[PDB]
Amino acid sequence: PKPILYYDERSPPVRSCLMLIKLLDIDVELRFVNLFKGEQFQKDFLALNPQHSVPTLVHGDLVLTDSHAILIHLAEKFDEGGSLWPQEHAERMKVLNLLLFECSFLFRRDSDFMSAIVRQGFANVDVAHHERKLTEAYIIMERYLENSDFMAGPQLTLADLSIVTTLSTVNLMFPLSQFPRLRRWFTAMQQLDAYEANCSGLEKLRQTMESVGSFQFPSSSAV
Amino acid sequence: PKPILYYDERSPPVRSCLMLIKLLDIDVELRFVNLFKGEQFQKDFLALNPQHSVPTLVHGDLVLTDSHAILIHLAEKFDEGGSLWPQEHAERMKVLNLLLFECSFLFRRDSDFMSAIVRQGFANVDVAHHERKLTEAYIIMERYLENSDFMAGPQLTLADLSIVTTLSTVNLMFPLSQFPRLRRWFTAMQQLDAYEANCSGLEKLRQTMESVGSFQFP
Ligand SMILES: COc1cccc(/C(C)=N/C(C)(C)N[C@H](SC[C@H](NC(=O)CC[C@H](N)C(=O)O)C(=O)NCC(=O)O)c2cc(Br)ccc2O)c1
Ligand SMILES: COc1cccc(/C(C)=N/C(C)(C)N[C@H](SC[C@H](NC(=O)CC[C@H](N)C(=O)O)C(=O)NCC(=O)O)c2cc(Br)ccc2O)c1
Repeated sequence: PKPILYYDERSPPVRSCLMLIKLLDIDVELRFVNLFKGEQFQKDFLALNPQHSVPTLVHGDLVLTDSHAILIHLAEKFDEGGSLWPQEHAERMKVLNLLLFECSFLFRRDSDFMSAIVRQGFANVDVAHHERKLTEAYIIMERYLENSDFMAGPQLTLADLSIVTTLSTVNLMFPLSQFPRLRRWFTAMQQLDAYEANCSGLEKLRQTMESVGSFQFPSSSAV
Repeated sequence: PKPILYYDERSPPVRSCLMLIKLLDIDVELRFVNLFKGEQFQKDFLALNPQHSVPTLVHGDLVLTDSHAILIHLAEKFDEGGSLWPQEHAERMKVLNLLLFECSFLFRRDSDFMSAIVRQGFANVDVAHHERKLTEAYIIMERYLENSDFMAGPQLTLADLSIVTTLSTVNLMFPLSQFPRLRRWFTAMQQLDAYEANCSGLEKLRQTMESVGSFQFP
């Protein structure tokens, strides 16, 4: 059975999976769940994923409800012995470590900021607070890129796919001027053919956020 | 060489690693990082882990900065052929999925609640809001337990070790009376010899929290 991805491309974790699907030319059925319309709370989708989150992958009997598991699963099944999810144990653990950084730190903080915008309105959000928290993530990624060419090593891995989508979303608001490593890496990610899978959903998220939060992102920020 | 675990046993993710270490009899060198005194911001430790978080594992040249990676790494190196980290791909993905639920949902929401107690003060916390967020996590785990005795299937896996420590920390504040599968599971987890590794740090956190928060857990 061919994988089924429940998705809203405005979601950075969704876009990470879309990038991997494009990069590996995986044939996957797409099923749209409109998060703006609360379609993730439809009875059928909650029964499938009680966390009411996208991406959700159904591949045969396997139901994955987190992008980082989806990325790893798809790499193991369609990039057998590949380098995106490296064979050597220490290299693989480094990728896993940064995938969890995306869960625990980067996405958590960007999610906190974006949800404040919609619940409070942009003009009411404590931007300085979220700028500090998210600049802290910039600093950490800059430190990783100071010791490594890509996020998890010399070479493109799942960690870059996971991180770049959320990065590009943070960078809608907060400029990367003071982070030369992260600018260089981001530019390199944007040269990848697979980055087209991030472009469209990022722009749709921008259009949605500027309507719901009623504001305009600083256009100069985005790389 | 021997793995080194930087730790503060008040941390639920730390206790998950401590439980695995006891379950697998892993010889590790423990190094205490006092989070209450901000030692995670010490220059040498930030250099090691820019996320300034525990648990952090140093095993040779490998530096792991997240409990879920540490659990997987330790299982792979010290429990090859075990049931905690299943070799079969579908079973392994199901464990991984629940480890990420712990990062993405359970711990995130408990962290939000716990940080609000020490920031605003317990008397100033929107208890109802966090009770709603954390009860939702209870509901989800109750559903995960519908078909199985453990979170990821019929046998104990890394998902149970990761989740039980945060759950016991949530359970300081919200009982499991309404969730029969979850209460059954939590009680079964407490019968494990390895659960002793969770006892000390949970109580140390309770004492620290009841002191800074100026309240009592029921
Ligand atoms: C208050 O609600 C809200 C409004 C606007 C934006 C957000 C928000 C958190 N936005 C961000 C930018 C982070 N994008 C989210 S991504 C979609 C959510 N997916 C996950 O949380 C999966 C995480 C998991 N660890 C993984 O890696 O897969 C999601 O599905 N939310 C649905 C839900 O929780 O009910 C986002 C975008 C949109 Br257009 C709408 C909602 C979002 O949360 C939050
Ligand atoms: C800030 O003061 C304070 C006092 C008491 C309790 C908290 C608090 C928010 N506590 C909770 C219960 C959430 N426990 C944290 S756990 C330790 C932290 N580790 C991680 O966040 C790792 C998550 C990662 N995904 C993983 O799985 O490994 C931590 O290291 N924080 C340090 C930091 O961010 O600088 C906690 C406990 C204590 Br005793 C103190 C601080 C905490 O955040 C907060």
